[PDB]
Amino acid sequence: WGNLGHETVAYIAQSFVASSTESFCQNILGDDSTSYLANVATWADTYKYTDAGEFSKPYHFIDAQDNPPQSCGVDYDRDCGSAGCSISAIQNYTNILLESPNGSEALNALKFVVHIIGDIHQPLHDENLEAGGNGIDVTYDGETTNLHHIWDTNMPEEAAGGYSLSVAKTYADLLTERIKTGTYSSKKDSWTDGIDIKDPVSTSMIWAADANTYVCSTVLDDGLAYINSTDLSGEYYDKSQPVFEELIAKAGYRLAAWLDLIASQPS
Ligand SMILES: Nc1ncnc2c1ncn2[C@H]1C[C@H](O)[C@@H](COP(O)(O)=S)O1
Ligand SMILES: *[C@@H]1O[C@H](CO)[C@@H](O)[C@H](O)[C@H]1NC(C)=O
Ligand SMILES: *[C@@H]1O[C@H](CO)[C@@H](O)[C@H](O)[C@H]1NC(C)=O
Ligand SMILES: [Zn+2]
Ligand SMILES: [Zn+2]
Ligand SMILES: [Zn+2]
Repeated sequence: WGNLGHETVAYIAQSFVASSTESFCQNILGDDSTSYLANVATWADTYKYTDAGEFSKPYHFIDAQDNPPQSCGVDYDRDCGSAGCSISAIQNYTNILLESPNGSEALNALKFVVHIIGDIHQPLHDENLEAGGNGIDVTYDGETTNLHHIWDTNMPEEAAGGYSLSVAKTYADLLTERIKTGTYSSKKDSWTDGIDIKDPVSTSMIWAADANTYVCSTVLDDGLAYINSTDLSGEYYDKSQPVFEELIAKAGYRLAAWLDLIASQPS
């Protein structure tokens, strides 16, 4: 996601974590504000364009070597790659927080976890094709951009009605209410199925596999001829909106569950 998506995911997680988890995170971050997770949710997307953080560029993705929209699937060993991926990063940074939450690596580990659980839910962060669709130029609202960019940024900002932190917060609140009482309120009971703090790879692969299915069902189900030739801010946006909204909701809810587990400090 772009910044709005990440911040929204983070605010959703803040609505579901336990008070002790809240303290656990605020103390690591040095941030006692009511935006403590949202404030650090975009940090990894800066870090990756620094000399020191450049190594972490691949940690945003797992490049599923599938064939959408006919066939989707993601596999850890096939797809992660030798430079690491979202899944291997979740394992590493989770384990740092399990082993040494008060150590000097914990701050960045937590910033990564908040960010990367977000990214695992963006279907095109879970797809190899044309660099996650970055290579697929498209028209959106009369302007040239690319398919990746509209999923990260244009469509979520359009749905949220902007891009400020306060807009992310409002959006998060809308989605959080959908989880508590609204359209996701039955489904969500099964959103943490399979979660296992002792098996971060399996846990995050469930999430990524779930998200990757939408590459076939929604992102590319119209086919590339349609995608390459049609302004995607019309019916394509309309079809995409319920999907990215549910995925952002899943990401926030799962992020909260995972933070609760981390803060519980299992031996
Ligand atoms: N799934 C992906 N696999 C590989 N590279 C990707 C993927 N998604 C996007 N990219 C590339 C496109 C850009 O060069 C770069 C940064 O894209 P972002 O910052 O919009 S996430 O990563
Ligand atoms: C995190 O990853 C690094 C680099 O691969 C590795 O050396 C280290 O053992 C890992 N740390 C944890 C806590 O798993
Ligand atoms: C759509 O455009 C991409 C390049 O962005 C190209 O790889 C693909 O073949 C095109 N497909 C069609 C059907 O036009
Ligand atoms: Zn992102
Ligand atoms: Zn992206
Ligand atoms: Zn990212």
